[PDB]
Amino acid sequence: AQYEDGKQYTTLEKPVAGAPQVLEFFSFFCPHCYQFEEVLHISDNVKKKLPEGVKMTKYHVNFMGGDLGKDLTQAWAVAMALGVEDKVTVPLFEGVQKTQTIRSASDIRDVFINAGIKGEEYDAAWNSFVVKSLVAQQEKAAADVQLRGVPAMFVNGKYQLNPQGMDTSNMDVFVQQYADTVKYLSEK
Repeated sequence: AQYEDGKQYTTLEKPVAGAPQVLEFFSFFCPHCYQFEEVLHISDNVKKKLPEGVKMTKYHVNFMGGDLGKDLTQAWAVAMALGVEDKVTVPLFEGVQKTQTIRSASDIRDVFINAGIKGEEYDAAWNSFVVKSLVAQQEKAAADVQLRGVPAMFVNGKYQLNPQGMDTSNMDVFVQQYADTVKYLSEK
């Protein structure tokens, strides 16, 4: 066929019930994730090819960058609670990988302050039980698929995108292939 298991995607041995429709995992320490966000705009090109009624979920993971990796997963929970993902994603990526000015929880916090989120508002979110459960959800979703690498995308709890098996001569072509694959899995 044109789309085949083990080619553009793989199938989970252990499917996950009740999972978000489109589930994306990343790390601010993850170099292809940086590309995925800054250069390829994957999430966004996928989103536009998704139909009506499809929600898109993105989660951070702990297994990169040790102690700071976990701080980053909590900070992403803050970003999700306050609805400011689109204001911190880029400075967080560049702070970790480009300028390397993010070295502590305080530095993460600085990124949010510079983006216009208020100190009081950030620290209250940071310490809130709503953020604790949001951290819990991020870990639970990754655990459910026994996640070992990022970037990773899963569709309806049962398919996992396999970008290795797509052409990378052309960056634009890679992205369309990726999003068209998400759409195909979507309709399955």
